[PDB]
Amino acid sequence: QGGYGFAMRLKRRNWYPQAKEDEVKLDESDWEATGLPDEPKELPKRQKSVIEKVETDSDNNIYSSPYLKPQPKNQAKDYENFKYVYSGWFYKHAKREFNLKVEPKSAKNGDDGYIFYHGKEPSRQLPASGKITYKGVWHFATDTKKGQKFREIIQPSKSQGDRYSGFSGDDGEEYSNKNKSTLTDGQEGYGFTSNLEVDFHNKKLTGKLIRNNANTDNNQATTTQYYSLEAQVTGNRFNGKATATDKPQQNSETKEHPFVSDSSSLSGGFFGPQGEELGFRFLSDDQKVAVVGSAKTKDKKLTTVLDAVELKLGDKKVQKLDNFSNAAQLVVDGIMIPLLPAFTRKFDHTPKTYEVEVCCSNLNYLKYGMLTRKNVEQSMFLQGERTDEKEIPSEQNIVYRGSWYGYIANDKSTSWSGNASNATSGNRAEFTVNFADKKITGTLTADNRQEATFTIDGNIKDNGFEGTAKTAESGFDLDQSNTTRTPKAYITDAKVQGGFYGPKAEELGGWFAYPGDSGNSSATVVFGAKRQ
Repeated sequence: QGGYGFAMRLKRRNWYPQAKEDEVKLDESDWEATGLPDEPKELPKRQKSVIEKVETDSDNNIYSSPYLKPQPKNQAKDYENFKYVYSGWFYKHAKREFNLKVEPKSAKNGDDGYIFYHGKEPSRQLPASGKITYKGVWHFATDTKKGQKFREIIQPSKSQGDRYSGFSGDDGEEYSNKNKSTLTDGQEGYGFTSNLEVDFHNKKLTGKLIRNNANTDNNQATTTQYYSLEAQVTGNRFNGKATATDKPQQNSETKEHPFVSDSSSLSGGFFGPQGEELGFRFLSDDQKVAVVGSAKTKDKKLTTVLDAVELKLGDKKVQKLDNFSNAAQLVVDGIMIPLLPAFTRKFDHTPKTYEVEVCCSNLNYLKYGMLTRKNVEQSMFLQGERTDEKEIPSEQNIVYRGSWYGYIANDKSTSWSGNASNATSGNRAEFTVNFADKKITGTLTADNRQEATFTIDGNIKDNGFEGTAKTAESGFDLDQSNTTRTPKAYITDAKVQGGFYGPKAEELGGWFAYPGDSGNSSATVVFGAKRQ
């Protein structure tokens, strides 16, 4: 799926009879994108505005989860103070609606708001191995029918579950230990919280969505687990299944809560430097419960999983784009640009005017090319999903053929820029990689030239490569028709960086910018190649 964050709208049923709404189910269709948050403690900007426009009556304050920053607690105890992700809810008590002039006669009562999670900086690298505890908080919101859930939202006074949704933050709901000041002694923390484990070695995620209990009455508990979570990590995203712990076993009985159905659409992602924070969400297949949450690591050997760079024409510093382990989706300035509906295509996307040329059609896990935005700024990009560190082959001599985008100037003279090509004469690249010897060798060759424009030599490390890039010792030469002493691009040791991409390193890609962080040569290039 991909995304910075997601939110869902509280429902409110037309409880007026005759009309007989009787049931308002949730829907995948109801998930809304949050957009990039500038400060993740703040509310989702787009949807906090939908609420302010709500109208309103009597009370007009917007209530939100404790940790948020527009005396209850909602914490996993040493998991703690997030920096990159937040999940939660916010609401205001909405005006009752009543209308006998409209068909089919409407009546509505109760809170209105959102549950949401959002995040900054989708993770670029993760740990190579080990099992790491992530602990956080979570939040739910139910459909509306005929009520009710005595077990976690107090006395259906306002008809929580019936007239409106009822949710992690209803007034309204006091069986969690959120107002108590001492820890349950069965621990975890305050409120509805989560206990996830991430197995980076096996790319597996598991854990539990518990509730820390106000008291030890009933025949329960200290802690009451409502969900187990299983997910397979795929890049910096995870996907999978949420299992409902306390299901009505005999089917000839209903439970006093809504957490009675499994979910096959748990979705989430890591955020921060090493994916040391996550954010996730699901919708149960009965379409009755919706959940979001986030998780951390405390406070008191890495592997990079993707490459996403922006090469400013013509700048010394490479920029890092955000990406969701989707090469076919380009993430710039919080906007999402699909690189699909023949070799390279060029198109205009206006969400303030983006012109992109993207290569290539013969690539699936790597995409690169030309990025120009108006309002006229020009740059290059390369995005790719790295092959797993354990999946890079060990066989000597493997050959890759592809193409490149280039820009080469002399500051005294003129400039040459070439686009990517599958033409026999057009821009073109070739590589010879030797795993085990851990070497990469290749050539970049400008359109309608014969000599190699760039020779490339570096070293394979894990799923990436790092090396040098140099023009012919006789220099590059910028406008061939000019048959005199003029130009003359001299690129010495340009720093090239790259990685291998997808299933078993079937694609590779690199970029370099010269000079990087008393000469007049300048270069900015990205290239991709596919295994032959």
